[PDB]
Amino acid sequence: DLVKTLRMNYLFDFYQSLLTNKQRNYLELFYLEDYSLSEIADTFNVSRQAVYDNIRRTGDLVEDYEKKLELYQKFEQRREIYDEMKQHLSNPEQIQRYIQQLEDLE
Amino acid sequence: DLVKTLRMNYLFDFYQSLLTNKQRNYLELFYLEDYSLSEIADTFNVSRQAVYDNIRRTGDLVEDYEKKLELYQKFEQRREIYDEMKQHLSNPEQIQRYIQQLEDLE
Repeated sequence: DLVKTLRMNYLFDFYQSLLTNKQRNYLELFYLEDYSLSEIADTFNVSRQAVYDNIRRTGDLVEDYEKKLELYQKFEQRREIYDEMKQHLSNPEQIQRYIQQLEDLE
Repeated sequence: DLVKTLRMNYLFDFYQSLLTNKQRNYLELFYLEDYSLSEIADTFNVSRQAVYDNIRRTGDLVEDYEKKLELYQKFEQRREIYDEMKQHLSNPEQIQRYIQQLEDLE
């Protein structure tokens, strides 16, 4: 069900501005601050079920944004390309083809 | 206005997937295809006023997405750096600096 993964930290970083303050605060507490559902429920004095549905729904919204905008998938491929380019700084042909790949993934 | 029209044309490809079907179709017709409000209202058999209100909210929404995510601005900055790199393919130190510039953008 809910899993604290690297992916969720990145999706939040990319899409947090698109959320409401309440949606952001639920994900900040759970994923960024590593609170448990019970700790959040006690902080907001709401039921655990309520906390779970709020985090589940908001997480699904962020995944929906990623499917539409693909910012994390594009960032991941660019990061891989930058690392490879940093291994071929002295080869014009390699750099040229990596620039092409950076343009094509857009 | 002209400026809003130009902006909707630059920003549409980056954010159209976030819009509802109605928001997307009305924005396409008004800003990309130059239909009048009455023509759009007749095309979809709806209130000219509802169309005006929808387009007004949508135009503001799209500019707000660019203010928050900067996808068009960043795509164009990356485009310029890629083009600058193409002019220094034999300068290892310079290429390394451009990659640093790109990493600072993300």
